[PDB]
Amino acid sequence: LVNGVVRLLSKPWDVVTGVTVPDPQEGTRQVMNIVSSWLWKELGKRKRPRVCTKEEFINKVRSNAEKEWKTAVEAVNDPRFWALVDREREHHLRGECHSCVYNGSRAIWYMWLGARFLEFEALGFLNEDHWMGRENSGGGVEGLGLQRLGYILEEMNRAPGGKMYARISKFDLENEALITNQMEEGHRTLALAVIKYTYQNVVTYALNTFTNLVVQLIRNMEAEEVLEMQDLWLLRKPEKVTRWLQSNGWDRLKRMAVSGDDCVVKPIDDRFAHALRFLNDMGKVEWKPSTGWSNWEEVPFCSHHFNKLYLKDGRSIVVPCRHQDELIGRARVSPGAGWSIRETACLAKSYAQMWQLLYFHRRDLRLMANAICSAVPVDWVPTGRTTWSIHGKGEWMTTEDMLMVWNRVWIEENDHMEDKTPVTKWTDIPYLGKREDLWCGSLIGHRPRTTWAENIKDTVNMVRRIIGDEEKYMDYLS
Ligand SMILES: [Zn+2]
Ligand SMILES: [Zn+2]
Repeated sequence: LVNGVVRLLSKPWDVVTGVTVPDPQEGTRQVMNIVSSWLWKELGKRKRPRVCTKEEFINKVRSNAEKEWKTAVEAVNDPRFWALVDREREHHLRGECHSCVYNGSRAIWYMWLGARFLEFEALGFLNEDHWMGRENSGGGVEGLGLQRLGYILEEMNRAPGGKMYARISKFDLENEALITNQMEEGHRTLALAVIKYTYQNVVTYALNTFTNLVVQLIRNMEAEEVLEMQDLWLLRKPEKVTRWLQSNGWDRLKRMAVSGDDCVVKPIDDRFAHALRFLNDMGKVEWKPSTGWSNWEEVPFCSHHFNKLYLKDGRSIVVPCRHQDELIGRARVSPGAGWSIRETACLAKSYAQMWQLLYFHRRDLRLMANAICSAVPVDWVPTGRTTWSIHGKGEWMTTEDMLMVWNRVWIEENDHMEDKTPVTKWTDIPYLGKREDLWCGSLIGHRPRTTWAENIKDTVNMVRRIIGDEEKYMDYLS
């Protein structure tokens, strides 16, 4: 279950152990309904819901957007697959669900994938048309990779206010379903069926993001003393909620970064820290006040923090970072018991090229990545998965030169980089400050690491020996 290629090229980390509910009350529910209705209509000002098609689903399936992918392509080509979809949709239009599989017979597999299409048909517009994208939603970050999220926190840091602060009920589900009020009747019926029966047993990412935006809007309202204690059991003067949303809702949305259950909020002051009563009544929490962060570069978001670094020419980038033990520990884990050398080497290359794109600023990872890429045949294609995060978009899964990919991601298509001058040398690309690298787990200066770095070419040649000296290798170390 260990990746032997990564393990052999990371010997200093062999001794690193880090590597080796009651209902919300009536007033709370009315607040939730008011805020949810408001936000859905704001999100729908510039977008109209639509039914996604069989043809869109087929096009998506053919690009995986294991060997199950070949089975899925065969399924969507099968007329029997779509006849079964048509029959189950007949049930959905009556508010029932019968053949859908939510959690090995080919019939069971067809109806699991058919359930996925029915969800995509009814609710795929949320992702396909980027309803929770930051442009449309203020607080969402849908579509952004780890290479961009840090810029959002940097922008939020510029707003005045306090520090930065970092379980779906049936009532949350009812509020999510309010989007169906913007649909035609057929579409609304299809969406209500998918919402109800998926819950009863990615679209849930968009709906999770919506619910979290509502929750954070409510927390700000409590923090700013618009909502009072008695409003938990009976909302007095509900129009005050509408007035606050009108006056302040968009400003507060733009003070948020929300990705599913992950969120950062920049409130207008630090009353936010103890605004926990509606949060708790909604079952979303303990009464300890939240601890805020004064430094935006330390705020955790989507398992990372984000650091502003400068190229030699003075242009800045904002990079994702996490403790190095987590990155090396994951790369050393192989999920396949088959333990094929080629599949293992190709997965190691995937991790190395990920590090070159996103974690190049870690001294240990740039060296270890170049060692891995020098030890795996240059023609072998990266395979496997290196992260479960929706914000790791997989640009490293390629045989293209990673400096060209780096340039595309950080320069060419980076909207925060107006100067599009290409970077022609890896030596122009910065590391973290040494103290910051050390803070996040770097072994620089540790004698076993120095020895590993000094003899890394010997270790690379040993891996090549094991994989096969007649393969073709490139030298990324010199
Ligand atoms: Zn069904
Ligand atoms: Zn870090």
